[PDB]
Amino acid sequence: MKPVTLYDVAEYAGVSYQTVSRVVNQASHVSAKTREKVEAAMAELNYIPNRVAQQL
Repeated sequence: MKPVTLYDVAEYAGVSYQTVSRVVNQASHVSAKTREKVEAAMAELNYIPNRVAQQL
């Protein structure tokens, strides 16, 4: 599926899931501040930047 259910990142970063999956692929253009919060959360939750459902 992926290293961790991204709702976990979303929730720890305190932000609606809509942001996180968008952030992940950089939503072509997204606001920096959003990224900074997710970015912090990411490392902390043993997660790795661009882990979309592509392995299985």
